[PDB]
Amino acid sequence: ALWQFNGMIKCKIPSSEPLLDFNNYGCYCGLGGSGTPVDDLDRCCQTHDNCYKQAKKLDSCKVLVDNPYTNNYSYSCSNNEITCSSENNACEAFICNCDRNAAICFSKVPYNKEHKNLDKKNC
Repeated sequence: ALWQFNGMIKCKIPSSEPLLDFNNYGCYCGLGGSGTPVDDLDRCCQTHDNCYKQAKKLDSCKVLVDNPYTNNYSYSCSNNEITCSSENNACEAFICNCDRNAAICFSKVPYNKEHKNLDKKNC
Protein backbone atom coordinates (compact mmCIF):
# COMPACT_ATOMS: atom_id res chain seq x y z
CA ALA A 1 0.00 0.00 0.00
CA LEU A 2 0.91 3.53 -1.13
CA TRP A 3 -0.78 5.75 1.46
CA GLN A 4 1.95 4.35 3.63
CA PHE A 5 4.79 4.36 1.05
CA ASN A 6 4.66 8.10 0.40
CA GLY A 7 4.64 8.69 4.17
CA MET A 8 7.95 6.89 4.47
CA ILE A 9 9.68 9.22 2.01
CA LYS A 10 8.19 12.33 3.69
CA CYS A 11 9.58 10.90 7.00
CA LYS A 12 13.10 10.86 5.74
CA ILE A 13 12.76 13.68 3.20
CA PRO A 14 10.45 16.15 4.94
CA SER A 15 10.19 19.16 2.61
CA SER A 16 9.34 16.42 0.17
CA GLU A 17 5.91 15.70 -1.31
CA PRO A 18 7.02 12.48 -2.95
CA LEU A 19 4.07 11.54 -5.18
CA LEU A 20 4.94 14.87 -6.74
CA ASP A 21 8.77 14.91 -6.70
CA PHE A 22 9.77 11.24 -7.04
CA ASN A 23 7.14 10.30 -9.61
CA ASN A 24 8.09 10.16 -13.27
CA TYR A 25 11.79 10.00 -12.75
CA GLY A 26 14.55 8.48 -14.87
CA CYS A 27 13.61 4.98 -16.03
CA TYR A 28 12.08 3.45 -12.91
CA CYS A 29 10.26 5.83 -10.52
CA GLY A 30 6.61 5.35 -11.56
CA LEU A 31 4.90 2.14 -12.78
CA GLY A 32 6.80 -0.31 -14.98
CA GLY A 33 10.29 0.95 -15.86
CA SER A 34 12.81 -0.33 -18.40
CA GLY A 35 16.38 -0.05 -19.60
CA THR A 36 19.25 1.13 -17.41
CA PRO A 37 18.78 3.46 -14.47
CA VAL A 38 19.71 7.02 -15.49
CA ASP A 39 21.13 7.95 -12.05
CA ASP A 40 21.66 6.52 -8.56
CA LEU A 41 18.34 8.00 -7.45
CA ASP A 42 16.71 6.02 -10.29
CA ARG A 43 18.65 2.82 -9.39
CA CYS A 44 17.04 3.32 -5.98
CA CYS A 45 13.77 2.82 -7.74
CA GLN A 46 15.34 0.23 -9.95
CA THR A 47 15.94 -1.77 -6.78
CA HIS A 48 12.62 -1.06 -4.97
CA ASP A 49 11.07 -2.51 -8.14
CA ASN A 50 12.91 -5.82 -8.00
CA CYS A 51 11.96 -5.91 -4.39
CA TYR A 52 8.25 -5.83 -5.33
CA LYS A 53 8.88 -8.47 -8.05
CA GLN A 54 10.47 -10.41 -5.24
CA ALA A 55 7.75 -10.22 -2.60
CA LYS A 56 5.08 -11.61 -4.90
CA LYS A 57 7.18 -14.72 -5.58
CA LEU A 58 6.79 -15.25 -1.82
CA ASP A 59 4.46 -18.10 -0.79
CA SER A 60 2.98 -16.05 2.03
CA CYS A 61 2.38 -13.17 -0.36
CA LYS A 62 0.67 -15.98 -2.32
CA VAL A 63 -2.00 -17.51 0.02
CA LEU A 64 -3.02 -14.05 1.26
CA VAL A 65 -2.44 -13.85 -2.40
CA ASP A 66 -1.58 -10.44 -1.13
CA ASN A 67 -1.25 -7.25 -3.08
CA PRO A 68 2.15 -5.65 -2.60
CA TYR A 69 0.68 -2.76 -4.62
CA THR A 70 -2.05 -2.97 -1.94
CA ASN A 71 0.21 -3.93 0.91
CA ASN A 72 -1.12 -2.61 4.17
CA TYR A 73 1.71 -3.05 6.64
CA SER A 74 2.33 -0.59 9.44
CA TYR A 75 5.40 1.46 10.23
CA SER A 76 6.18 4.33 12.57
CA CYS A 77 8.27 7.41 12.01
CA SER A 78 10.14 9.38 14.63
CA ASN A 79 13.08 11.74 14.67
CA ASN A 80 13.15 10.98 10.92
CA GLU A 81 13.86 7.21 11.19
CA ILE A 82 11.56 4.34 10.07
CA THR A 83 10.39 1.17 11.82
CA CYS A 84 7.96 -1.35 10.32
CA SER A 85 6.05 -2.76 13.30
CA SER A 86 6.71 -6.27 14.55
CA GLU A 87 3.04 -6.92 14.02
CA ASN A 88 3.60 -7.21 10.26
CA ASN A 89 3.40 -10.83 9.19
CA ALA A 90 5.71 -12.57 6.75
CA CYS A 91 4.40 -10.81 3.55
CA GLU A 92 3.59 -7.15 4.38
CA ALA A 93 6.73 -7.37 6.52
CA PHE A 94 8.79 -7.97 3.33
CA ILE A 95 6.82 -5.33 1.49
CA CYS A 96 7.50 -3.02 4.50
CA ASN A 97 11.22 -3.45 4.03
CA CYS A 98 11.11 -2.79 0.28
CA ASP A 99 9.58 0.70 0.89
CA ARG A 100 12.07 1.17 3.72
CA ASN A 101 15.36 0.64 1.90
CA ALA A 102 14.07 2.62 -1.09
CA ALA A 103 12.85 5.47 1.10
CA ILE A 104 16.31 5.76 2.72
CA CYS A 105 18.02 5.12 -0.62
CA PHE A 106 16.35 8.31 -1.81
CA SER A 107 17.27 10.44 1.30
CA LYS A 108 20.76 9.24 0.48
CA VAL A 109 21.32 10.38 -3.15
CA PRO A 110 21.50 13.43 -5.45
CA TYR A 111 18.45 14.69 -7.30
CA ASN A 112 19.32 15.59 -10.83
CA LYS A 113 16.30 17.60 -11.96
CA GLU A 114 17.07 16.86 -15.63
CA HIS A 115 15.92 13.19 -15.49
CA LYS A 116 12.65 14.25 -13.82
CA ASN A 117 10.01 13.25 -16.38
CA LEU A 118 12.59 11.53 -18.64
CA ASP A 119 11.33 10.36 -22.04
CA LYS A 120 10.66 6.63 -22.21
CA LYS A 121 13.01 6.66 -25.23
CA ASN A 122 16.01 7.37 -22.96
CA CYS A 123 15.05 4.00 -21.54
